[PDB]
Amino acid sequence: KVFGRCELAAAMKRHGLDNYRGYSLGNWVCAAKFESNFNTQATNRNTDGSTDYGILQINSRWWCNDGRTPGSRNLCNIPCSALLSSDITASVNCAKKIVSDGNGMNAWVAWRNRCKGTDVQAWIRGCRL
Ligand code: NA
Repeated sequence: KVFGRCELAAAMKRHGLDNYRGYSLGNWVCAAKFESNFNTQATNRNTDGSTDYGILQINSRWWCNDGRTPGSRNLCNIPCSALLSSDITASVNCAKKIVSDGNGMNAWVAWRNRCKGTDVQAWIRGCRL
């Protein structure tokens, strides 16, 4: 599913991301846009053989199991497919673990290079939240 901006903001808010580990909701919307263009079905392979999955491009070397990333972990205890769902639950729950891990949102490269330090409230402007 390809979310609207406002529609994903609202889903993220319902699943408890707003101000999660101190990251306001616009952070999370901005990272979804630049990671996946709001597309729950985005995948992208990496040079290391791992793949990034779903709306927040979560990586198979550490976080989910895809059966084709040797030696990798599965810290979110889930199949990487389960992150491509129209229901964002699994993606949020796993993102909460990632943002906990020490590096905050810097885990997400496109957050760091396209959202950090910018006017991220813009991403929720106009939204009935
Ligand atoms: Na894995």
